Amino acid sequence: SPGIWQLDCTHLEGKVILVAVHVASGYIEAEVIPAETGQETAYFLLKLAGRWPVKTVHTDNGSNFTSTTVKAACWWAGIKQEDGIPYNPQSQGVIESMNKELKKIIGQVRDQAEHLKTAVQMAVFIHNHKRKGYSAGERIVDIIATDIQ
Amino acid sequence: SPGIWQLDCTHLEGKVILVAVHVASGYIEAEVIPAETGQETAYFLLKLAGRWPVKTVHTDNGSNFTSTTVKAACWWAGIKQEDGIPYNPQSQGVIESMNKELKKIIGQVRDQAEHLKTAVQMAVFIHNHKRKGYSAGERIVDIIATDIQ
Ligand SMILES: O=C(O)c1c(CN2C(=O)Cc3cc(Cl)ccc32)ccc2c1OCO2
Ligand SMILES: O=C(O)c1c(CN2C(=O)Cc3cc(Cl)ccc32)ccc2c1OCO2
Repeated sequence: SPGIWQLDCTHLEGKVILVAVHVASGYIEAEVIPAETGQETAYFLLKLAGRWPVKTVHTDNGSNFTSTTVKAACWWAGIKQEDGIPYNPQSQGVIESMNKELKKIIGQVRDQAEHLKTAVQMAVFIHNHKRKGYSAGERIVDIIATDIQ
Repeated sequence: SPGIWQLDCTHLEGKVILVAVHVASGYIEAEVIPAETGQETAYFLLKLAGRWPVKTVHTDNGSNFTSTTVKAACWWAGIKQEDGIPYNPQSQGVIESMNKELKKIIGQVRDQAEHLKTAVQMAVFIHNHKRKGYSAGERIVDIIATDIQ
């Protein structure tokens, strides 16, 4: 549980936003790239695994699941790369609802930034700190600290 | 002290590596940029504060301390921006020692990547996972979890 993350790719302003969700907490990290490629996804995963103890990643599609560059980065970082098939059907809708909510947050900040990448990182900040009771940033730290102890 | 970070800028291959250290744990996040401007520093800080509960940052020099763009991002993200003056003189040397160790790690992986940015993220991964006994990634999570609770 503590080490499982889900990759998700969504589109806005002709660009791609790559998102990693920590499944147990809903904490996210995201980046803007011009298009999804194996190389961009592999670099994103290397960044993520240097920051949090990433044991398993459910990939967002079969191209990233197949990608030799993505498999190389998973090997390097000690990540088990898995498929992202919603064997649990509530999962299509949950990723749908996350993208919808992100895009909403991005729309609420979009005027405070010239470049979409800034607005996405403002949205990551707002999402991770939202209490709506703990925030996602609090939950992930509690989860992993409980795991270590 | 769970929320205090130190910014550090170091040079390699004609490029600049921007580093944030979480002072109590030694955990780091880093990025490669072509040069250290207010805009780049401000974006780096927005990224960092969306990911960890960053309360105070000791800026790495007076240009970033003065920068209106950096002060805008610290305002937006709820960060107290401070100077990075080593009132406690063991601080020049500790920052020095960190850069030298990062650069050593980078040299140990530099052949496994074409682009410096990949090697720096490999170095972040190896630094944060190194056991020293807990790693820096473990220390930071235990510190912040103890603080939440
Ligand atoms: O509101 C949401 O649906 C949401 C979520 C929901 N979320 C969780 O809490 C757990 C989880 C697992 C997965 Cl696999 C996907 C989304 C989520 C996460 C991140 C977000 C969200 O909105 C923006 O960022
Ligand atoms: O070994 C080091 O000197 C080192 C450190 C040392 N470090 C700590 O453990 C606490 C700390 C506070 C500060 Cl303000 C700077 C460096 C460190 C941190 C990050 C690193 C390091 O090497 C690479 O990344």
